[PDB]
Amino acid sequence: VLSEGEWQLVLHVWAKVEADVAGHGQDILIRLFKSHPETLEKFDRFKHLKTEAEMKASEDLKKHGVTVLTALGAILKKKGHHEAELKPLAQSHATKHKIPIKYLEFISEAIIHVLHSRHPGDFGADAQGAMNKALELFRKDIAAKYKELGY
Ligand code: HEM
Repeated sequence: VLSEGEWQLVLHVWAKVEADVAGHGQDILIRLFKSHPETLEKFDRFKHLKTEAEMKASEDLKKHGVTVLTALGAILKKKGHHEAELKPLAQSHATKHKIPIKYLEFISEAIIHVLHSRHPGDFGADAQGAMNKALELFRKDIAAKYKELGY
C-alpha cells in the first residue's frame, strides 16, 4: 500500500510523462522490444520492427505509446483504488493478448529506465521507489485477476 505522499511522487512524475506521452511511450516500447525480443512476437501489428532504428522511425510505436501510457496513467491516477480501471485490461491481456506476468515485469523495468533517461535530474531515489511500488501494485493486482480468470 502506498502512502498519499508516495502517490504524489508518482503523479508528479506522471505529469512529466504527459508532456511528451508519445515519445515516452515509444521509448518504453523500444526498450521492451530491444531488451526482451520475445515480447515483440506478441504484437502481430508491430513485429516487422526488429531493429531499434526501425522501431524509432515507426509512426506505429509513437501512436501505440499513447495507447499504453494513457491507460497506465488512468490506473495510476486511481491510486490503487483501481480495480474497475484495471479489470478490463487484465481480461484483455490474459485472454486475447496472452501476456504473462513476467512480461509486465519487463515493461515495468522499461518504464523506470525511460523515466530515468528522460528526467535525469528530476527522477530521484524517492520518486523511483514510489514508482516501483505503484508498478508492483499494478502487477500484483493484474496477477490476482489472472488467477481469478484461470490464466
Ligand atoms: C503497463 C502495462 C500495459 C498497459 C497499461 C497496457 C495497455 C494496453 C491497452 C490500453 C491496449 C489496447 C486495448 C486492448 O487491446 O486491451 C493494449 C493492447 C495490447 N497489449 Fe498491452 N498493456 C500493457 C502491457 C503489455 C505488455 C507487456 C504486452 C506484451 C509484451 C502487451 C501486449 C498487448 C498487445 C499484443 C495488445 C494488442 C495491440 C494491438 O494489436 O493493437 N501489453 N495494451
